[PDB]
Amino acid sequence: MDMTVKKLYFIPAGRCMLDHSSVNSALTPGKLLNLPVWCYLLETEEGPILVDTGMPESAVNNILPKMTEEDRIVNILKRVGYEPDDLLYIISSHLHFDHAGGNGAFTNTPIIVQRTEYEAALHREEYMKECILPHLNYKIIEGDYEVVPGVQLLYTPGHSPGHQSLFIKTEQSGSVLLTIDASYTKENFEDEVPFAGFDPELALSSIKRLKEVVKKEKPIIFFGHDIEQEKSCRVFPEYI
Ligand SMILES: [Zn+2]
Ligand SMILES: [Zn+2]
Repeated sequence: MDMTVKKLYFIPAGRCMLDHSSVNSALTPGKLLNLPVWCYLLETEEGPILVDTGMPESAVNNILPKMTEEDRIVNILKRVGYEPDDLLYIISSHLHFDHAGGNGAFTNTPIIVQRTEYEAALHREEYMKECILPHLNYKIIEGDYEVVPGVQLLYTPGHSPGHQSLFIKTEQSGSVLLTIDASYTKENFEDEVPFAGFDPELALSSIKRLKEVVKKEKPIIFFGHDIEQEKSCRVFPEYI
């Protein structure tokens, strides 16, 4: 039997303001939403694994990032009690600025990223250099992938060219699906309400596949940028 994740920690990593049409493509532009940015820390038998790394330090006190010094991944690292080199793996759901802005902090740890995301970040205009530094220890994968027992990546392209979501089994909670940006909000997922993405058609098929996973596994699901779900989540220092 595969080991489960001992602890899954949800870690607030600042906020980002967007037009409300980002979460529902049918909404009339001109109203702001202030969305939560997340990273997640997984304590496993082989060691700690970090999913996403927050926003670039250039966003501190500066799409409108709402980021303070506290939200920098290394200050997050300080609060969880780890140095960058303690991490077994970094997992990048994708290389958008609110998910990979802290990547440069990890220069030894393998950073798991989808080939289509990595290759897109080398060429596409929307990618900030902070998110695609050339000499990090990239572990480039393609498609679904087991990172360690209890931690699996589901390839969910659409929102970005190589976006990936997480399927985890934890000791306390059992099966957990972290959609990340494969669905910002519950309704993007359940009701297939269209939202901001590189390839909405592909995003929809990725949602459909996640639905097949949900039918089989009946996991608890946590969405990428959901202000309604946000405050009822147990967050660091609590875990699930
Ligand atoms: Zn994104
Ligand atoms: Zn995002």
